Amino acid sequence: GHHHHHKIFKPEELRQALMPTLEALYRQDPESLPFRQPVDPQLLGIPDYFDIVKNPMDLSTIKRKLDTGQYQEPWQYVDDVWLMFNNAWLYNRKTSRVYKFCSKLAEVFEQEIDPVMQSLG
Ligand SMILES: COc1ccc(N2C(=O)CCC[C@H]2c2nc3cc(-c4c(C)noc4C)ccc3n2[C@@H]2CCN(S(C)(=O)=O)C2)cc1F
Repeated sequence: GHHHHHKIFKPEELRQALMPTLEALYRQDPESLPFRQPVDPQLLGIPDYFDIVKNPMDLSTIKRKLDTGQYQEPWQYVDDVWLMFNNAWLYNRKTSRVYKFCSKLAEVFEQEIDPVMQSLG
């Protein structure tokens, strides 16, 4: 998650600072592939997905929000990234490939976001 630590940012400043962290997620192949589009429960034959997951998130949604300047503060981007991870950890079993891939992306994200957040203050 995001955590407070003891500033209005322009959308282009956010995009510049944060986009590399998203790019690092997309670069993980094959780990990012299940996360690049919204989960489609009809194609996947999982009618209970939206019972468990009330607030879906994925990389395409995050990218669109960054691209269109929807995040006002870096913590909002960080929250959406963790939402995506937490949803995947919640729904899928720990034995599954997609859960393991989720964990791998979260490790990459933690490593990349930390120095960025320090900079942005
Ligand atoms: C590249 O990594 C994967 C590639 C394929 C798979 N899958 C299988 O191994 C078994 C067949 C179904 C497939 C698959 N499972 C997915 C699960 C999710 C998902 C996530 C994330 N959070 O909750 C759920 C449920 C998402 C996609 C899954 N897929 C494939 C991978 C890409 N597609 S698609 C065509 O819908 O974009 C479906 C799992 C993977 F982790």
